[PDB]
Amino acid sequence: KTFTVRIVTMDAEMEFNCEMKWKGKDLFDLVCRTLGLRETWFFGLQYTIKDTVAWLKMDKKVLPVTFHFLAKFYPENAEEELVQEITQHLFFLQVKKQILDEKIYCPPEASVLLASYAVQAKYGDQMTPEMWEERITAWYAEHRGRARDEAEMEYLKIAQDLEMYGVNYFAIRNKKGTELLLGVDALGLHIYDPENRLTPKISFPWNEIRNISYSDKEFTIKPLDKKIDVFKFNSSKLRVNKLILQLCIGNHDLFMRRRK
Amino acid sequence: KTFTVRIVTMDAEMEFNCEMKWKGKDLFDLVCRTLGLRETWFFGLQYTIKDTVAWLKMDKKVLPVTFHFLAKFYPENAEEELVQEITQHLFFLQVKKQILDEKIYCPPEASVLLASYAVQAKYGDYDPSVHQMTPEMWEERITAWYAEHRGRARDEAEMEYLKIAQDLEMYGVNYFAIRNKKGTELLLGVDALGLHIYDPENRLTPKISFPWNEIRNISYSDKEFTIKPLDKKIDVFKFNSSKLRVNKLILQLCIGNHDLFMRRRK
Repeated sequence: KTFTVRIVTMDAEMEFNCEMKWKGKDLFDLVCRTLGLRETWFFGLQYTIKDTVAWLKMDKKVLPVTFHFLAKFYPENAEEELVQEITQHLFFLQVKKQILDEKIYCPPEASVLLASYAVQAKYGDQMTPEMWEERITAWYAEHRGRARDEAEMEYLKIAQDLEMYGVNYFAIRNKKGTELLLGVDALGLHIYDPENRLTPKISFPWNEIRNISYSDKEFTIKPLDKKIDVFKFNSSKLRVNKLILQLCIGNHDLFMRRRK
Repeated sequence: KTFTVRIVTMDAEMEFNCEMKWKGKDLFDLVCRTLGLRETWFFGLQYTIKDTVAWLKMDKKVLPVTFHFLAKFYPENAEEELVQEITQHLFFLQVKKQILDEKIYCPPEASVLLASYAVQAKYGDYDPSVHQMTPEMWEERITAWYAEHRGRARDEAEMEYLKIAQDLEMYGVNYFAIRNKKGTELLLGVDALGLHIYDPENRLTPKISFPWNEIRNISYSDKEFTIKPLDKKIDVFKFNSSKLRVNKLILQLCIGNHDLFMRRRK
């Protein structure tokens, strides 16, 4: 009737009883409901095929099975978009790991400022009738509930202004065979020199892209403006190319919703 | 340092690395932060000594170690008090288990209503039925993504479940076997409203009720409890409980429920 699934969040190693005939969406929505999470479009269940990132399909049946509950997509504006504390918390921990691992470049002042908010996010600080009265008074102060962790939001507001924040990088080659990087993020598609992940050479905002097409390892970005040339590029791995397109669709659509 | 702690919820398991010198409050607040839970006063970390329910102390150091994250206290009004969905969800699962186990008596009509809301709470949330790339393919994959990714709705069916459940006489009552000074075998009910004395052959309607606002004090000394009412016309109620671990639990539930009762009356 059910089988055990290990779900790893940034917080904990969790275990769920997944029904035999359940699809990816049923397992995913169980995890979300467990964490009281409604802002679910950011998240997915990740695993690795060979050495590539893979995200669990929501329409396929799920079949110690292990997935990582992670953000696939990032907000453009953390304060406006992360309304629930759980979403703020999960983003905070994922972004902080990327800061500490130096996956996101961070300048010295931002480093010490982020570190200070992380410190604040880490730390929140017989019976006689007379004993009954003392135990009444003591209980009120001891049981008032957790305050919302505003430091986590202050952290994300600094982090989101970093050039490398929420950018997915992929090694690519243009039609001349020049090695470059592709950045897929909230704002659009970006082409980088391989030795500068901070400042793109070219940017294609999602509103300025007529279409993207993919055939036989070649991507084509068709801009909305006919004065701007089409950008064709190559990526060698097919499993990586499927991931790029997944991130293009999601980020495009979340971009459009943010513009009402 | 650290040691592994298993935290079992109502339908999931989570493992945490608990620091050696950490107190119960450190471990408890880590679990609450993991679930994004701020309405924490309802909850505790439960374990069992011999066959009795025990709750982990927040000032004592924590020392496969397993605790159950459960509600120790119940709201008087679920809709008003369970503002966060997580709190609603955790109460829904705990109360549903008590309904299905028949720990809370439920009449047949309420039971089939509860079962219908449980179906809707299970899937209605995200499923309204309740259980190469060409430029043209790019356009189709854009349009398909919007409908496929809408977010989870607040699981309102759970609140509807709790609103039916909270009107059941046995809901949120902690029962304890007790004897009065004449030696009559009776039950003590500890709940959000006060203390209740039951005939053992009727857990639904109490013989005597002492509302928390109408209790001057409670005292306990060596197996015997004393309820002193506020009104001097009402006699003091003395009763006996045989098990010492059960008596520590009774007093814990008396203090918490008394204090939550008073906060609700501002």
